[PDB]
Amino acid sequence: MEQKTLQVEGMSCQHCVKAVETSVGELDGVSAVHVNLEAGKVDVSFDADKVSVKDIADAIEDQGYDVAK
Amino acid sequence: MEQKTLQVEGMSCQHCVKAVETSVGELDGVSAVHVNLEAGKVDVSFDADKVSVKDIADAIEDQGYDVAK
Amino acid sequence: MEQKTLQVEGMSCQHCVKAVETSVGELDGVSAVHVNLEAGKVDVSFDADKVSVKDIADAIEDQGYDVAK
Ligand SMILES: [Cu+]
Ligand SMILES: [Cu+]
Ligand SMILES: [Cu+]
Repeated sequence: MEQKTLQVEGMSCQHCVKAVETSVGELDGVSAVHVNLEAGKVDVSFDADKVSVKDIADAIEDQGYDVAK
Repeated sequence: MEQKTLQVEGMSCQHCVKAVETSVGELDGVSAVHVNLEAGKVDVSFDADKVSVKDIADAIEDQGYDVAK
Repeated sequence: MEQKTLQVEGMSCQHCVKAVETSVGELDGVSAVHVNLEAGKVDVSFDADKVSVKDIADAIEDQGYDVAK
């Protein structure tokens, strides 16, 4: 169970950020996630054996935002 | 039939504000509502016998914004 | 096949702009469109015989943004 601060560009709407939190949440592995709209940050916590950042990032880019690598 | 200027924080998108206007609109009581994205204001008008601010606020917070009390 | 820079006000969310690109895209005539969120611009390219700016604008205003005439 790790905790990471993904750097995210492009998030600007409090309503739409709700969907970020929701899709990264529906990922097995994901024990929690909280989107910090103003820091462009998606601090996440999870089971590193059950999901990867790659998916998580992938689930973040499918909303259309940019995950810094 | 009253007219109130709800103070709202978090609204930033012209497209998403459309949904605010729409859900507070579908509330029985609600004779009209207009969202002022730049003043963070949801001036509403309604039948005070047929719906409360509480719901209205509630319908605004379900979009994810913050109704000042 | 023309290429136009529609001036657009109101676009602010990278996620929601995705829907702009998508609906103007589903228009017969439309060979491409790219939304420039920061310039408030919707540079489009199309077959002038198969769709008009009017629709395109119309498809942009249905998202709730303002097409400068
Ligand atoms: Cu939004
Ligand atoms: Cu939006
Ligand atoms: Cu959005």
